[PDB]
Amino acid sequence: KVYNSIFDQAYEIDPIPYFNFLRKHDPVHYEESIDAYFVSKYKDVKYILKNNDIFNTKTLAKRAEPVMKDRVLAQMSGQEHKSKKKAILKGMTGKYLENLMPILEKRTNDIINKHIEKKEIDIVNDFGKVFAVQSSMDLLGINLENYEKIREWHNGIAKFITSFNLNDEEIKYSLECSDKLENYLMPLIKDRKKSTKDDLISILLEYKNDENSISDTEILALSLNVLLAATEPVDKTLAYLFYNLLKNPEQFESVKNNPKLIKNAIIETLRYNSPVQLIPRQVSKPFIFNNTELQAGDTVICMIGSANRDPEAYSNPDEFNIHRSSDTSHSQNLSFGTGVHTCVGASFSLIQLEMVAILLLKRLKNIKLKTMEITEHGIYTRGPKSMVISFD
Ligand code: HEM
Ligand SMILES: NCc1c[nH]c2ccccc12
Repeated sequence: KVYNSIFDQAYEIDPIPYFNFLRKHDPVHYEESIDAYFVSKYKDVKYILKNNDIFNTKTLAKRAEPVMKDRVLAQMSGQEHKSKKKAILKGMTGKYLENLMPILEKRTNDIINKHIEKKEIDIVNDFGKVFAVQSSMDLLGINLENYEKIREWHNGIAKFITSFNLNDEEIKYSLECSDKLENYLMPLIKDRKKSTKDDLISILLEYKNDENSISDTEILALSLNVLLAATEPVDKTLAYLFYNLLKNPEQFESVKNNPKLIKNAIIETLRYNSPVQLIPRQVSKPFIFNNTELQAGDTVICMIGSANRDPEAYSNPDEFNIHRSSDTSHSQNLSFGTGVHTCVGASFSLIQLEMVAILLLKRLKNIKLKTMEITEHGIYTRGPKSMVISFD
């Protein structure tokens, strides 16, 4: 019946031809392996994400507590979701952001100083993976002495959230990582409950729902939520950013001449190489897109990368171009989602990524690409295996 499958080996190598096929010939495409429909068009993805009543977040909550231990932001709605989401945003805004940024500069320069004498650096494996988890740890308030293990346990935890058909051995490891993470963080939450600091964990401890505070296991669940949410996409976007710029020397030069263009470059990178590729939702009642019928309980998976390359939303969608003027040839990209559950860390991510990119451009002179062709891996979250640059 249908022979093009998201789970073909060719898809993870290069999904762009699949994007083009699905939008034209099967915009709501059923995959029997996971009993879910994949949605490829910008307009349908946007409709799904903007109608939380019809397409809810019960899918995410399921295979998540096994590793989260309690309820995460996605499983919340109404005034609870708004209030707790505002609490988390408090940890990356106001005075917390003023204090956090100089620390992230320190993290960045410490990594640069570690590699500068070698005259090359892997933006993925030398910088991205290390900075991403340390930034998240600074945001939360976890001291960096054990960032090595924190990263290890995060990866096993993320693998569970971002995988579809994990075997019994893989499931048990991800669960062990979740327990090790919980063993490390509970004492920390106990300490900060006694002596508060200026970090996200302390914020969660001080939050007040009338006169009831978030229990210690829900603070950990939300802490793990933030650790996972903030770490994974940073590595990939940084690597994609410098790759696309170096693959387009002209645009790389424009960013050097007008450093203000770096924000536009990050946004175009998030559209072009969307690091979060899939957003699942659960259908709450009968519904039809084109002539594909959905039933209550069905699962739809928004294809963020496909939607951001939809020719109905962007002209020349498959070309990297930082000069895209929003003034249909341009639309707001879906890299941070949209609607009720849009990424709480969107503004922070843009600020943090611009900080890092500017510093890399300032300290690394005459950057030259060494990884002339990247190999990308992952279908749920996606990024290059390696992205090496050389410099003076
Ligand atoms: C380039 C970096 C990032 C990208 C591309 C990204 C992407 C996304 C996307 C697409 C969603 C929507 C998920 C859904 O609708 O089910 C989301 C949600 C979320 N993100 Fe991010 N994110 C990034 C960075 C961060 C950071 C730094 C944080 C720090 C806390 C964060 C925390 C969250 C949270 C808590 C949610 C859940 C929002 C809710 O349920 O209301 N993300 N993110
Ligand atoms: N906040 C980014 C984000 C959205 N969905 C995810 C799934 C796994 C890891 C990170 C993410």
